[PDB]
Amino acid sequence: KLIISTNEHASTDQGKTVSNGESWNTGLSINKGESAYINANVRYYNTGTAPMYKVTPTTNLVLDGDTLSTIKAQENQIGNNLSPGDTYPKKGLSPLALNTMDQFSSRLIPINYDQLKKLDAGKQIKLETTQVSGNFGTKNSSGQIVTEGNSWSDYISQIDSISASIILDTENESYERRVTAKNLQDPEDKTPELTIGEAIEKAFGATKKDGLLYFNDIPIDESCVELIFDDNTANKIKDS
Amino acid sequence: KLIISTNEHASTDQGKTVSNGESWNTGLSINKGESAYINANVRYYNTGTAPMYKVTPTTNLVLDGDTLSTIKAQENQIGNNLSPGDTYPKKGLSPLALNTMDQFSSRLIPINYDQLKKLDAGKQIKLETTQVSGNFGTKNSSGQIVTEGNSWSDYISQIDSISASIILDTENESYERRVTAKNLQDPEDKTPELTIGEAIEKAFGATKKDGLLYFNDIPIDESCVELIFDDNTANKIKDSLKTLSDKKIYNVKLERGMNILIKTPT
Repeated sequence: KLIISTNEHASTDQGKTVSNGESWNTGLSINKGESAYINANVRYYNTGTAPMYKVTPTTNLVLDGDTLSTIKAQENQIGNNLSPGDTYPKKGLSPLALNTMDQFSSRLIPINYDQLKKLDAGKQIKLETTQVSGNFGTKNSSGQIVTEGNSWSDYISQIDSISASIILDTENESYERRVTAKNLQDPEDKTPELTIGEAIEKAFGATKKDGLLYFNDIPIDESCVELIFDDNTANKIKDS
Repeated sequence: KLIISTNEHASTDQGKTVSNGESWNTGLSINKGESAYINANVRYYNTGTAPMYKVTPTTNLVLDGDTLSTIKAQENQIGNNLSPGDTYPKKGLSPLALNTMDQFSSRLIPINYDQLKKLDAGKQIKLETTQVSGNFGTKNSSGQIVTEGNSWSDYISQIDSISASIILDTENESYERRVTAKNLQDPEDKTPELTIGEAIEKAFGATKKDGLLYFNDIPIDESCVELIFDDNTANKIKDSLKTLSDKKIYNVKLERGMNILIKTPT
């Protein structure tokens, strides 16, 4: 959801002069620069295989074709824990409000008069996430778990460059996985070779019944599901 | 309770002209972007088995279906100590006031004019907590207690994923516990097996009298209390009952993800 708070001053003054005399006056002052404020109710989710600690996403706000602002999550909108398949705030709670713009959460998000006019004319606003930063837990010299100073951004680029992405889209749920591939040009890349069937079996933990993979009870065999590729994957599959 | 501070100006002017006359005036201007400020009186509580140091909860404020704001606890609203069964502020004191939004507690919580005009029309605001941050105490190389840099958030997810939840809800008091379960798929999971009866005995420290568990004096046996499960636990427990000799709920093997809730009779 999105909430608009129109920023104008409204004054009503009345007098009584004494012959005789009375008066009434009204006013309406509006600032053309910062004419309204926007509050967005958001909600995070995880579809991977590992949790993310200290979730600090970055989002965009697009009215028509214009990015109104990009805001990184402050201390008020940081998710301490996010397990796979979970959601912050957890199911049954209410979405969190992203309504501050500066680093210390002491400044609201303004919009223009020509933007507020479109917003109240029957036009919607859109949200998209550019990036998300978090942490991961490891063990220090003792038996404790330390999750400070362990950024996922150090491994995102290194993982996306040597892996293929597979997204199983069941109903009311979604899964996304990365499976390590092998380079044939490099003779010193000793990564084990896999086919698409073995990749699907390993990524989602499917078990063969009669040689056909089943996820839990539904079938995911290539003749029982709809596969969607992009142009590059389709070209690399047709020739093979 | 919640407190509203309506934000408008109010000017009264009068003159005396000399021909002879007088004058009067009275005005009131309000801002329709930040028309009021809200103040919330909160009070923490603990129902676990371990204390939390430097309690820094995060709360939500919803008016009708709209989350007004989410505020993390500042230095003014941090509780240094919270033992199990206690509150902050302790019993006999007054609730603490949460009335600042920014990080340094120098900016109040505003609401809209369309939100104030609805609040004063006979509508209430609701508060729900989304997360809590705290610390735990360990011993360093000398023999002192260090509670800085020891976050519970590192163990919340690792504990919730291998445990079942048991909530004993007696009168004027509530308890919540986590008991470690066992995965039968993994052959290298050497966690001891447990039934629901043993889990209830261990979690709440109940002692058997004649084979029936008693908490302190009130019975907590499966026939003397009301058990409430969710759909998943109910389905997972209705199929293991048939393949049993005693057909007792307390004799079912404990598994990860259960949500057993125990309620004692009035």
